[PDB]
Amino acid sequence: YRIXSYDFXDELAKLLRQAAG
Amino acid sequence: YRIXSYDFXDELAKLLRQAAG
Amino acid sequence: YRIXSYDFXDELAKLLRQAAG
Amino acid sequence: YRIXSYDFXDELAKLLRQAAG
Repeated sequence: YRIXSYDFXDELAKLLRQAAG
Repeated sequence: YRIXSYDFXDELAKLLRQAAG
Repeated sequence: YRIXSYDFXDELAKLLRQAAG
Repeated sequence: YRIXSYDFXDELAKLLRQAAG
């Protein structure tokens, strides 16, 4: 789920992780 | 939209922004 | 924030509200 | 990635996937 060269999918996965400790 | 002190709503907003320039 | 036919901003906002309700 | 009984993780994954095809 990239948006041009931004790794959107991965950044959201990382946000979910960090939000959960 | 928070999980304890983490502002999940704002962090998600910041990603949508960062992914959009 | 659009992806084709999706108002991605609004679809995300829906999931936030569905979950927090 | 749950909020109570709501599987946020999975509903997000489904949204991304469906909006990409």
